Amino acid sequence: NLYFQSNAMKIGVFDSGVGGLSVLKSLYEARLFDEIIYYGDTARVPYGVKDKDTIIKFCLEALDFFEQFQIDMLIIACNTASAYALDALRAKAHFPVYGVIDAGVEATIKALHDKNKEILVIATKATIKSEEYQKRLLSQGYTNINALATGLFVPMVEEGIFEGDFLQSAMEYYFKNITTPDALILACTHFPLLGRSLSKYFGDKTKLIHSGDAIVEFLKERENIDLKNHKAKLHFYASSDVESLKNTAKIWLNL
Ligand SMILES: N[C@H](CCC(=O)O)C(=O)O
Ligand SMILES: [Cl-]
Ligand SMILES: [Cl-]
Repeated sequence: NLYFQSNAMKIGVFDSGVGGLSVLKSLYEARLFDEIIYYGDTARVPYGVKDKDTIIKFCLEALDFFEQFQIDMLIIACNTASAYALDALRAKAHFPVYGVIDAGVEATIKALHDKNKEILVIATKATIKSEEYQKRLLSQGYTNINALATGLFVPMVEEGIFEGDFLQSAMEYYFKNITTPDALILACTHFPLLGRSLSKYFGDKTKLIHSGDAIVEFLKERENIDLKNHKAKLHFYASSDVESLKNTAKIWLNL
């Protein structure tokens, strides 16, 4: 006879490239889903230095890619995509689509629970320029905020630079004459890879807000998700050299 997917929770995760694995890791370890389809646009990455129209266009193409999979919802792991493409994605999609920005703001408010505390948001140029984090935080009365583009962190992470003198110099470059924040929002998929180094740089007064952990808490509240028995079945796709993506995933997720 014939069986089709019954009660199985299958979702898509989209990112501009490999960075989004940091979000995949959180979703995977949280045991929320039975199956996850990851797609990274590695042929065209990065998005963070490009313009709104291009970013939106690329995301809508990604939505097209996913429509062959019958997913229950789509997570936009990419902070840059989350900053620009959500309206357009939702207008087209007939399943829920969630980005990581709202979640990250919510996580920051839970961590600080004091609108007077200092927040530093670090992200790509496009994300900062969107003013999405700034507007959300301001609308909640959190006005003690700095928003800084720390663009070089993206290719440094891709080159495997997670500590050392060169990374210290990049941190000094971006953070010179910056006040030490009470919370640092890692508003870019690549930035958790630098978390240990960022925390050492700023010291123990600074709480790091991880976008992947944030979206996990957000999803548990917004959707009806029972914890699953096993880890999800993972499928990886990429617009270029998918084997490299899988390799990085095996390392980052300890598969
Ligand atoms: N995925 C992007 C970083 C890499 C890129 O610029 O595309 C983000 O989270 O902002
Ligand atoms: Cl969202
Ligand atoms: Cl908000």
